Order: sequence, then C-alpha cells, then structure tokens
Amino acid sequence: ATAGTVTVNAITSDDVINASEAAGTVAVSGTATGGDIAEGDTVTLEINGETYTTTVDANGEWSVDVAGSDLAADTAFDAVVTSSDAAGNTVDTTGSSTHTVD
Ligand SMILES: [Ca+2]
Ligand SMILES: [Ca+2]
Ligand SMILES: [Ca+2]
Ligand SMILES: [Ca+2]
Ligand SMILES: [Ca+2]
Repeated sequence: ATAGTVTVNAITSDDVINASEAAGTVAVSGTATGGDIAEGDTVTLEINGETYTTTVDANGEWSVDVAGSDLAADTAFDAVVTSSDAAGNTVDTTGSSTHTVD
C-alpha cells in the first residue's frame, strides 16, 4: 500500500482564527489523493489533544467540524489518512497545517 498526498486548506479564509471564530465551530478541510487513498478512508486530526475524524469523499476531499477554541489553542496539527490496498495492507499518509490565532 502506497501513501498519497494529504493537504489541508487554509484555516478559514485568511488562515487566522479570530476571537469570533474561536467562539464556535470551524470547518477544517483539505484533499486526500494519490497512492492507495480512496473514498471512505478515514482522516484523523489531533487539535489541542482532541481527536477529530472524518472520511474521504469521492472527489478526494474531506471536511471536519472542529471547535474554534481548539484551533485557538493549537496552531499546528497533522491530518493523517489511513488507507489499505486490495490485499488489506495499510498505509498512513500525513499532511501538515499551521495557522495563526489573532
Ligand atoms: Ca495554513
Ligand atoms: Ca479567519
Ligand atoms: Ca498541535
Ligand atoms: Ca492580535
Ligand atoms: Ca487584529
């Protein structure tokens, strides 16, 4: 099983978490493609010690709802996609993100 490419979009438009964003939920999104990545593979994000999870869609994208306060307290995290091949062998593909907090 072969690793793909996981990327993480900007954390909101400007890649900054402001006080008003910190108050609620923030959709964190990105892409997962290439290698053996496929639809329904899990994407796992640890943000401020909290584990946030979603799955890959048919177009190689993902989106998860994160508490904005977790984002205000953690300025960097990896998104990790777990894939397998036809024989069952698994692989992890990691993408990284930073953002800033105002
Ligand atoms: Ca960023
Ligand atoms: Ca923002
Ligand atoms: Ca972190
Ligand atoms: Ca400031
Ligand atoms: Ca400011």
